[PDB]
Amino acid sequence: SAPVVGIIMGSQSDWETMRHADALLTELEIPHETLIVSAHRTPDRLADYARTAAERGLNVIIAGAGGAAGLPGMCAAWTRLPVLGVPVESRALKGMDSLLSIVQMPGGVPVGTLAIGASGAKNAALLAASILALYNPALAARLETWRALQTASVPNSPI
Amino acid sequence: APVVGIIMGSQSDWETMRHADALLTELEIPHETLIVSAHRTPDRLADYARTAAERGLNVIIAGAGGAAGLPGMCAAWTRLPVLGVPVESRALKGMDSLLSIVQMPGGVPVGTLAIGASGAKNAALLAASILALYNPALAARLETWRALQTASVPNSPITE
Amino acid sequence: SAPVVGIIMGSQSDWETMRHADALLTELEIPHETLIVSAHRTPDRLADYARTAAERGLNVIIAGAGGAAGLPGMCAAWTRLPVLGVPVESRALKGMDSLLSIVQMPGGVPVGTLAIGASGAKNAALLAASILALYNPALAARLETWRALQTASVPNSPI
Amino acid sequence: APVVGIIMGSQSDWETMRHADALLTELEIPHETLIVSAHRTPDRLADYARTAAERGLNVIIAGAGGAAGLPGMCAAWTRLPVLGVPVESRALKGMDSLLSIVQMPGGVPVGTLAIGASGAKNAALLAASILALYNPALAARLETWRALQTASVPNSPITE
Amino acid sequence: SAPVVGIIMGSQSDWETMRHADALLTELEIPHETLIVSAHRTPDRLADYARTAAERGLNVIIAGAGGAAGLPGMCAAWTRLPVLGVPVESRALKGMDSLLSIVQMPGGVPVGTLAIGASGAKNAALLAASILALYNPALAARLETWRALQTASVPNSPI
Amino acid sequence: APVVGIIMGSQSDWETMRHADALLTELEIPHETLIVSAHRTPDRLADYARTAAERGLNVIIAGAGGAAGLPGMCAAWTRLPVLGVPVESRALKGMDSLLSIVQMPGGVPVGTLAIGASGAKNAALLAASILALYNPALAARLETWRALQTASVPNSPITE
Amino acid sequence: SAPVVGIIMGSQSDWETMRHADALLTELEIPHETLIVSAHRTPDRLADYARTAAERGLNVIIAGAGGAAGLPGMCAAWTRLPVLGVPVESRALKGMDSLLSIVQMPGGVPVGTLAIGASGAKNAALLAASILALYNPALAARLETWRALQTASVPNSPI
Amino acid sequence: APVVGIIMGSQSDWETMRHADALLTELEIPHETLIVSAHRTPDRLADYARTAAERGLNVIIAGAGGAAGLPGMCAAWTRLPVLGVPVESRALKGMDSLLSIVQMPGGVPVGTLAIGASGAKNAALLAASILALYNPALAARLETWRALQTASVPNSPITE
Repeated sequence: SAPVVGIIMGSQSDWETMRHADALLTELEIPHETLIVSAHRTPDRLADYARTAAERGLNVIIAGAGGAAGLPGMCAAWTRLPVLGVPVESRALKGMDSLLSIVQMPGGVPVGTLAIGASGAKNAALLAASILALYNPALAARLETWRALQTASVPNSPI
Repeated sequence: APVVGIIMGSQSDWETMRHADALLTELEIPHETLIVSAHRTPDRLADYARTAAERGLNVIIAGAGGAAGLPGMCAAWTRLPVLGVPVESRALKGMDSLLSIVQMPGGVPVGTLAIGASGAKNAALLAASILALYNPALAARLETWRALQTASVPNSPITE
Repeated sequence: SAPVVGIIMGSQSDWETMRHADALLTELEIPHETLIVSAHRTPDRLADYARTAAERGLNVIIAGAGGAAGLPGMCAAWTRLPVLGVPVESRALKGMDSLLSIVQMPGGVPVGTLAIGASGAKNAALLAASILALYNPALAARLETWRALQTASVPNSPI
Repeated sequence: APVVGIIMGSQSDWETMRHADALLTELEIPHETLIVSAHRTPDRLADYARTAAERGLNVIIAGAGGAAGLPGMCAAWTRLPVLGVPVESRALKGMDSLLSIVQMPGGVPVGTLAIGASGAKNAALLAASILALYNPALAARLETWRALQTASVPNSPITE
Repeated sequence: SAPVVGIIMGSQSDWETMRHADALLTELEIPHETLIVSAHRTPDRLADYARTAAERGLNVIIAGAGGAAGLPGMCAAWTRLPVLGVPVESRALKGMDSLLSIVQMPGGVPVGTLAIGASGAKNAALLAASILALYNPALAARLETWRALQTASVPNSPI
Repeated sequence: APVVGIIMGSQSDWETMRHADALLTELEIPHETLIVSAHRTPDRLADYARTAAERGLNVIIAGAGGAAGLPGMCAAWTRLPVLGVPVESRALKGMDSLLSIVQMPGGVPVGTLAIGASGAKNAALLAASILALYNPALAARLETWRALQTASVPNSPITE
Repeated sequence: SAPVVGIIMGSQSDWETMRHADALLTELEIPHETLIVSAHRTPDRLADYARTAAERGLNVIIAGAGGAAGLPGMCAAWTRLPVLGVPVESRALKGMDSLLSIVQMPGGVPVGTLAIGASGAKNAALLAASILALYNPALAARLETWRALQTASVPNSPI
Repeated sequence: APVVGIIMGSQSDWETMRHADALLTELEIPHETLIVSAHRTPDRLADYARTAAERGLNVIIAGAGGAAGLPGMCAAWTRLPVLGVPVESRALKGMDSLLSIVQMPGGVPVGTLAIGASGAKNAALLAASILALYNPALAARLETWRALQTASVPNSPITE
């Protein structure tokens, strides 16, 4: 019932991308919360969210943002929990700025980065699932089924 | 018994991956370090990745330069979380390494870290934070490590 | 009758691009098979496909994929046959990620890479044709005709 | 009392940021130079940026390499103008630094300068031009400095 | 009444982007002028504009241009006033050329550069506002209110 | 009699192309190595490419740096498969070389390999795999070479 | 009457871009020819065109192509005349491949390169005009008028 | 009397621009070489570019690194053809130089050459080919130079 994964994003504009992470966690029945937390516009909200995440029972945080995406990095700065970052595609630079702003974290504060866009949001949720599966047998079985179905469902020839 | 597996495409990757090895040892996390080439020893990778979970591994840290493809293929065969470290390449300075690792299609994740030594160290720290979720002793050591890092940052530069 | 060229792609989404390779081989009457084989979602299917390709009579493999396109490289890892790679255009990075993930193969396992997109798929088929033409006189003549017609058909002035 | 604050993520950034320090001193602009890590000392940054205005600072010059994120987060907490200096990185030569600093979302500005030493010097000059708007003495010194720069450019290269 | 901020752009095509800077200054009630001044097509107009800016009472200049955007740099070359540059998104290179042509100013002549596009235009105006606020108490209070409202208005969850 | 032609724009390309030469010799594949400049000796290239097939060549390996354009123009004149090797350039590290070679328009193919030495070696290996399709003896030597490469990969890095 | 400028392009697809060079030369009343000459598909046609250009009275050649654009460089390889290159925007890489393939000519064989796209085609024609103006007084006056009108026509404020 | 003007932003550009100077002298083309900074000496540039035609110059070769903007602004003030040479920059290896020079808006052309020494040499050769259009003696010298370049290309690399 209590969320074990927190999905946060810099703004409503990131939802089109982050909704894919939400859908995947729901699919695997992983309790989670989905919120908007801006490192740049609501820094104190982020500070509070990140430093109290562990105490609240969260195990993994999935953070998405575009452009000079400082959200994932700053979230990781305040929590000891694993932080996964999703580079949201930006209008001009197609997420290259988002990607470098998230993945190039200096040594000492990590952010596990996924692909730019929807695929990355989906994979952040799957990566979070694989993490939780390490100590949740039931979920591990559901993840195995998910991966197995993915593999078995790939067509043999194009239509 | 190892709970983290550090794999790389060749000896040339060790200069970078040794930083992940050192950090895990520092946090007292048992691990194994191997060379597994996705392109030169594809069957070795298949076997390694396929059996990782049953062998007791919880996290795999894979390093690759250029288009080596090691992290992605490891993730294709294991249900375990796979972290990728882009090893700096001669011509493209790791940009090819980075894109070839992070741009995984939806369905097969690879948590990617920064290009080079920083990425290797952070891959180990990320692995540590994952393991700490269910290992109180490690969680305490990680907390101490993170707190020390914060307390050790100087307040002013040596402007001499 | 038996296929001598195998066209494989990571997913149905790659078909819009790889269909150009299919059309060209058919045009030159080169027997081939067209399949979906995902290195990431169906690794064992790829292992089987690539290691048995030569035994099955295939002479050249054309592999297309986008993003962190590991398909061409892994196919080349399991077969001694020439592997040609087609970088499929990706949404965000326009195939630059596809290109680097295919062309930057470390020494020891080659992948002959073509241009990003439809042009690359067409050229992979033409390159495969030029390879087969080295030991198939009839096909060599048809390829000569194809190249000759291409050259002769270029307009002298724009419309 | 300092009117400009120069902050950077680590001692490694000093090689670049010292150029901003030198220029401010040259123009007789009182300032402070500190190391504040957005990722390693987030609360130190929060406090620094939040209290900058009340402490008398008018402009903040922040340097960062890679994805350090220092300039952006400083700007998030202060109403003061924040100038960012992309510090050259090993692999991507400051391109990651540049994009991570300049591409701020609408609503939270960071005036960004060139990658490296030139950017640090220009950040100080930009800060100087801002302060000169309400400091006649400084305005005169800046005018003299700009005029001297122009008058000092050689007319021909030493072609020997 | 007299303008204290000058917004200049290379051409009418830049207006779609620079209008965001105009709107923000008006919102904060900052007197300003908005003009088209091309460094490449009207060099003498730029020379006159920039060298006389200070005398006319301007305190900050916001310059926007795309491609080989020389406007911001040349404006800064002629004035002692702070010059802020806005990289306008270009058709082919998505503003990467605009960005490098503005931000990479050699030491000695600065241009405070903002993000590519509309966000950059808005932020140039906000940065100009933060500069003027240093010596204008009333404006400083309005800027505080603007920043406070921005922070308070961020939703807590996506729709 | 040569069955593979290795051509390059200048002596400066040899440092890279020599790797293709060495690999072909290792696999006992007769070949010729020449300097042919698309831009400085356009007619030499026209003649070389036009007559390659009648001279007995089966595959051409062309190396070029920057915008040299050698691989593409060779392919324009020959019906033979042409493989391109991007030679690393000083400023753009071979990125200009790579794009100028791989982005051929539909209708005129150039099978492109990696930037630098790895690409040169792989161009030779690719040429070898093409020739092996109709040369049993070579096919056996290639099989042995590939198998040896796989068997020679170390299982663990020298972590000393 | 006889053409003094030759505009050549790799294919009909380049016309949308190169037509801007054609329009400008016509505007300035500069006799010219506009043809399709493909370095890759019609190499011999290019060889003949370029080596005989000077003999035919051409003074400047404007060559446009996209992707691995070898047309400008190869044209310059066969003629002593000044060759100006126009990078045509490519689908995937937005002309970055076109640009590098044209501008990065090794020392010894130059190609004066213009901007990617329509602007580049227009400027190639203007650059050709400025070259011809050096020894054609009447044209020099028309070019002066063209440049003067361009400068005088720039609006002072956006609409 | 000079017919070509070679201008650059600073002494640091000379290492690159000297190649244009040498080539013009080789072809016996009278020219002048000056340092003119678009950003540091804007009025010097205005005067230089504005009066170039009346002073007898037929072509201007301008070199710039980063965002110096010299070629574009020179072209803004002169009706003469302006050729631009991107000088290699420290961090971005001339990519910033290249884009800042070649991406001129329609209406104000700058014929751009390759990044670095090759571009400087080619700018001089391009200027030479322009002048040769109305100078028979020079046309003959250029023809001889181009023919010699072609005849001097070696047929095979020194494979020792």
